[PDB]
Amino acid sequence: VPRGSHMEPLVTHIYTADPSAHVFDGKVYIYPSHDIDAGTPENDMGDHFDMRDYHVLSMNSIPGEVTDHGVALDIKDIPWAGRQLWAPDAASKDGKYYLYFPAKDKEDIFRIGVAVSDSPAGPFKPESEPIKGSYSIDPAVFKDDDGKYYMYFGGIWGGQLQRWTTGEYAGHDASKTDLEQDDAPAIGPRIALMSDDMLSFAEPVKEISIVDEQGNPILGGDHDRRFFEAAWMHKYNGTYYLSYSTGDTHYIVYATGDNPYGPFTYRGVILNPVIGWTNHHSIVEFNGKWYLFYHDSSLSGGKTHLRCIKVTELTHNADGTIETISPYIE
Ligand SMILES: O[C@@H]1[C@@H](O)[C@H](O[C@@H]2CO[C@@H](O)[C@H](O)[C@H]2O)OC[C@H]1O
Ligand SMILES: O[C@@H]1[C@@H](O)[C@H](O[C@@H]2CO[C@@H](O)[C@H](O)[C@H]2O)OC[C@H]1O
Ligand SMILES: O[C@@H]1[C@@H](O)[C@H](O[C@@H]2CO[C@@H](O)[C@H](O)[C@H]2O)OC[C@H]1O
Ligand code: NA
Ligand code: NA
Repeated sequence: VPRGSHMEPLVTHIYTADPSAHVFDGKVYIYPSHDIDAGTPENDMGDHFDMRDYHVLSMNSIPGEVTDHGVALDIKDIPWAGRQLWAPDAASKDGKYYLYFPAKDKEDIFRIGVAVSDSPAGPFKPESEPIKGSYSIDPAVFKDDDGKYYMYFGGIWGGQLQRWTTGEYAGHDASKTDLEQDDAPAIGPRIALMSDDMLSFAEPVKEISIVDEQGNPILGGDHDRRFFEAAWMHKYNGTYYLSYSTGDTHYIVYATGDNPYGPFTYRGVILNPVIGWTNHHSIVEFNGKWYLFYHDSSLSGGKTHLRCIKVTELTHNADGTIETISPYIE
């Protein structure tokens, strides 16, 4: 049956989260997390998010029938990964498809790996080791108009980004949150140009600067605006849009810049808070319309770790601003 007409759950037979949407072969492919009711301890490091595999979803139209393509990748088959298959993304280059995924290695350190397929629907064969120089979570691999591909990544708190300031992991007794200096600039997400073969980074990883409207860095104490997780990049009318989740304040917000590396100037809210703690999205153009894919905990009766993906239309104004979406109004 067709789904996606009035902000209803796109699928109900499994729990789904963290929708990363792409247009491949004239269809929308969605690369979400597959939530399961593991019953694992709940805490601020996110041990209750104990996902173990990915299912790729696809739609030929919006609204439209959603196809579940089965298990595309299983943690038991990723040699380096021990637990927690968190939010993935995909990219397409030269007839191959690449699935990028965060997971904990055997030392309990989040890394980002790649798995390869001949189809956007998978299944995917993981590389035996994670990407060299990767760390933390939430990859978004963005193909720019010039054919260059960039990975945006990172997440604080349970995502461990705050433990990577020196190029070495600070350790399991290091900060559980951020820099713990609220008057310093907040931690920014990470970016690296991808290698030609899509399996590695082509440069040393860089940090993205996010500034306010006056050009001042967004500060660590500014939880309404500072980066938490779920970086996403899209382009509209020559402007680069960095959007992300603010975590403990539950917003998707956005900031604009003139190139992939920024700096990005904070503009406003994309999506107000949803049912459940997390908020995670993607923004994609399909048949000349822009869509915001997102999730909430509505299907599970409000359980933060059992989510369902949803979609709605997103409106850019010609001046580059985006209309804020409130999830439960229309
Ligand atoms: O110190 C403990 C770690 O050993 C544990 O890390 C897990 C070990 O098993 C691996 O298969 C997993 O990838 C890894 O996360 O995490 C908890 C910590 O107390
Ligand atoms: O890494 C992130 C975790 O740090 C985050 O943990 C949340 C922190 O606030 C608590 O009130 C929530 O219960 C807990 O889920 O969860 C998301 C994860 O990506
Ligand atoms: O147009 C206005 C901006 O000038 C304003 O910028 C704020 C100025 O004070 C700083 O401390 C803030 O960080 C910065 O956002 O933002 C609101 C807007 O109406
Ligand atoms: Na993302
Ligand atoms: Na707004």
